[PDB]
Amino acid sequence: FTSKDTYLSHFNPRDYLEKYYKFGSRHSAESQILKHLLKNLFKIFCLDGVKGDLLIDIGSGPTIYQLLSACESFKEIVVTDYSDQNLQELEKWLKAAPAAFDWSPVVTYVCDLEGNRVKGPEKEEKLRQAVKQVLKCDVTQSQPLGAVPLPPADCVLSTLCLDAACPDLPTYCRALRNLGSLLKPGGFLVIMDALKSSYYMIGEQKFSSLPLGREAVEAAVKEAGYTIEWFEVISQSYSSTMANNEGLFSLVARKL
Ligand SMILES: Nc1ncnc2c1ncn2[C@@H]1O[C@H](CSCC[C@H](N)C(=O)O)[C@@H](O)[C@H]1O
Ligand SMILES: COC1=CC=C(C(N)=O)CN1C
Repeated sequence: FTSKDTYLSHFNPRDYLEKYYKFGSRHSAESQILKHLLKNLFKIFCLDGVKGDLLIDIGSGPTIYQLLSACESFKEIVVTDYSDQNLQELEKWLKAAPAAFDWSPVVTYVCDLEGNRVKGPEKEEKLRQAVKQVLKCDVTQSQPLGAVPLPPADCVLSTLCLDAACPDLPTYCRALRNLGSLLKPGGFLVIMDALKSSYYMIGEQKFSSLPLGREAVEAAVKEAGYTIEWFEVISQSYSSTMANNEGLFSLVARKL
């Protein structure tokens, strides 16, 4: 199983962004999943009462799409990944560097969903002001953020991170409990991940994935001390050359 250090030395942020998040008009599997991720988040953060002062995004990678709806609903976002190369790609964008990945076709899509109340430039600006800290995280540690002191969070969001970081169910469950330690009682956990997936590809590089179904996922969440508010399974897969998943899931849970 892909160890922590394989992420340090072989996860190329740029390549990853190119292969999954380019969001072209050709209706490929990777674009379809992205559309569904965005609609989920929109529905979670805008249409439901999922709001508060602080959101901690766990395993952001070099991607910022997952925070476009969330910035409307949280005054402060803290982003975290285990890999500095990913935090640097993400900082390129937060500092609006001309060499940052083009997110604009994704930014326009999220503006659409919310009835174009805001223009692109203002959607982007709002997110940049929401992101207060960019931190090293490690879901396997019982203090995932290590030394860094944060107040209790209103929400923890993790997208396609947990299947990647955890080699087994004990580890997956402990991670969820580890993540729980950053949460207010009654606070929100939001996860979306691949179903029954044992690998994903970035260019030439293969990356291990923990293949779990809806039953294991849900049981691991409940066991970790969460109460499941809702849970959704979708059939849509990645391209067969890219991952071997049967689908994806979303859940919103509350801490006890
Ligand atoms: N032990 C660990 N703790 C925290 N993050 C980890 C981790 N092991 C792997 N990761 C991170 O999990 C991420 C999976 S790539 C997914 C990134 C992003 N959320 C997206 O939706 O595209 C990688 O960025 C990697 O750094
Ligand atoms: C597009 O990014 C991802 C796709 C599929 C993954 C999986 N575990 O199947 C993980 N992952 C990070």
